[PDB]
Amino acid sequence: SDASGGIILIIAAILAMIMANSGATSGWYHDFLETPVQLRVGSLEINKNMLLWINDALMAVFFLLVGLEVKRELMQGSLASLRQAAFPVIAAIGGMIVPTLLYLAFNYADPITREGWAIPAATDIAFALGVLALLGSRVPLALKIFLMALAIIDDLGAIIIIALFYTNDLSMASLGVAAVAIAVLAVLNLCGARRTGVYILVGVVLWTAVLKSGVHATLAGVIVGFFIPLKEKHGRSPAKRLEHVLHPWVAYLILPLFAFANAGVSLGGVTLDGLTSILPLGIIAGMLIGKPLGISLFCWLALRLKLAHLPEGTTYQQIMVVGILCGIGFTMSIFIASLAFGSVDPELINWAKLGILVGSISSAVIGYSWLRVR
Amino acid sequence: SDASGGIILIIAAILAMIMANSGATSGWYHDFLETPVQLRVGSLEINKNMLLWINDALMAVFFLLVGLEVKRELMQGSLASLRQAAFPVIAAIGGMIVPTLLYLAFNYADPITREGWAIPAATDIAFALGVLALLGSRVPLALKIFLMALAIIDDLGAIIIIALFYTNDLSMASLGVAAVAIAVLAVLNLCGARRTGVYILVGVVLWTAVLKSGVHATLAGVIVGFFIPLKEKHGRSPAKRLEHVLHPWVAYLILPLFAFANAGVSLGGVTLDGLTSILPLGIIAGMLIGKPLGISLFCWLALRLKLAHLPEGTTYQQIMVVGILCGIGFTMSIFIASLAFGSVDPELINWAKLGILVGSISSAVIGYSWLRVRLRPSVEF
Repeated sequence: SDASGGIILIIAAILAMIMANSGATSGWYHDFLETPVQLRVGSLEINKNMLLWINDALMAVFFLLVGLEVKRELMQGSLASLRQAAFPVIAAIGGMIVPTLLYLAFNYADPITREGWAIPAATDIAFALGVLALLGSRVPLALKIFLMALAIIDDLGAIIIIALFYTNDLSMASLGVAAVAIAVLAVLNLCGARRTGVYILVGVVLWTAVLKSGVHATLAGVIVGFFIPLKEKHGRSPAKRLEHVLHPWVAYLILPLFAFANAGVSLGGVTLDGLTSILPLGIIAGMLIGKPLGISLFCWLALRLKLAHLPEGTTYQQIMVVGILCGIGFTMSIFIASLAFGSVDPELINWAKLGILVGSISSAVIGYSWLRVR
Repeated sequence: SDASGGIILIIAAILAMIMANSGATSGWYHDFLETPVQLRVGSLEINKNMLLWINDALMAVFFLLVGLEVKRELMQGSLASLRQAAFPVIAAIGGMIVPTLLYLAFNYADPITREGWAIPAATDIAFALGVLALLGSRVPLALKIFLMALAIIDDLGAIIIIALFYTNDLSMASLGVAAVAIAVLAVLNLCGARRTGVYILVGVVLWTAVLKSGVHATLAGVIVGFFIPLKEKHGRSPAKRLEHVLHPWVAYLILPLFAFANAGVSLGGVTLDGLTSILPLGIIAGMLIGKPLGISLFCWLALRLKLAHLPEGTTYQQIMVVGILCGIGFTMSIFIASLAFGSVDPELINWAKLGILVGSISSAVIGYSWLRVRLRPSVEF
């Protein structure tokens, strides 16, 4: 059903552009998005934008799904054996190094915009598999597995690194409750409980605990995902089931809603044709050249260094085209930018949005054409 | 599994007495329970206690289940055919008039305390089916059906009436969003979507909408339940499945938690032996005498007026004892009181807590004893 998810996501995003551009609505849009939301429990005060609660919740859910999927892969999929997994793993850590270094060389010594290094290293899984299904039955399953693997390794990678990078903000209290929640998840797993709702509840406790950090509130859902039992011991599996239940939500609701909230950027406000500012052009360079070159190069080096490829997908032609398709960070990149530029500046977020819009919509159209003939 | 639900409920409530009495903890308990919680969306300012967000959530869920159940009954159970349902229904509207009138005649003309009329008219379904399950295989299923139907008709009844009674507080915006949400549930049913999470979501939107009224945020879950598709048309059913998923939660988590939060009352603070104040004794009389007499009398009158009884349960002996067992309002009576007195007084709530604690723990024990000697004994050899 990843065909309809793509079109509903693109309808949502385009509708968001229309929302944030046309004058009659583009005021309501922003006054809604930038509206202060704050909760007070006695002396406890948490305050964020509408956009920050929306983002933290939606990405919590999304990365709950990603957690489930990456576990499934790590134990029962393309990421289980050290043999099969080598090719996507190498293709990923090479598909992040090149985009980052091509954006950092393009962003030499700017302590503000340095921090957005993990922006080109994103890949909107939904939009990648969204354009990949537009080709239809001509598309092999090794390809869809490979791409859906790359997206996750890279995105979870970026989230993890950025999580380890900004720690200056988390209180000892929140860290304590976080630790005890994660502990409860662990003990609950090793004592083996089928009932998945409990894992979700404890999970929400963890989320609430680490709420003052978008990357940690996101990483919460991943922790929860990792800690839901997989084994078919029950006769049925709870993680597989929950993933199955999630997939249509996060595809028809969560992602299109996030896109509707975070992909809107004003062009009717300002569109200076000089998209050469180090964020737009550094990002575009990091995505349109960084992704395919990284993937392809590290795949040459992969093949040389004894490590073979994923069966019946032409390694020279199709793999590199997928490498281009990874150059559409669309939604995921928007989030990363909304993590690296949310606290620093309202206008760096928008030029990043523009830069990744250009870098995404182009690489999806460009990547499409080189693939419709293969 | 209502045998372990009962004991976990009583362990919860007893632990709540312990919590609310011993000096070393009963302060933390109250500063936790009365802690202000408020949410601000630009100009939107919504504030309650800990206890009110807790109560509204828990009762929303509980009555989501109750809604599902009362629907299933209303179309496929003992409330479906106008024939069968006659006996429980008649047994109910009398088991509510008598408690109320026994409490209002005992609370004549005190505008503060009048409003707590529907307090004896409650029955803690979990506690009743809890004590009833202590008697074991001696207990016929017609009896548990009967009681679980009585509790529901009386409680949903009181919640409906009380919902109609206080309307003064609802802003027009909240009612607008409410109505449009309800309408979404309707159209969603009539276009038939098996996916049940959607109904739940729109339900939450409705809940948030009417949140400034515990009775309406409670009745919201009942609306949601009433609007989830029932037919086995899918091959499977969404309502039955959901209800089945709820049954453990609402019995192991929701109810015991609610008890732990709302059943705690101080005795080591004050226990003036004169529980003769019109609330304690009014409620006591409304539950201990109002419930059994109402049920039994309306059942005499039911049997006379052509309307028979539910099969193989001794209508004279057991029905009336179930009538007493309806007289344990514990958890539900606490909620109704916490609705009728919360805004007006924090100490009328506590004397109601006392009065219904007395009225409950007495009729539970009294009702037990007249029932252990009306069941036929499972012999062993």
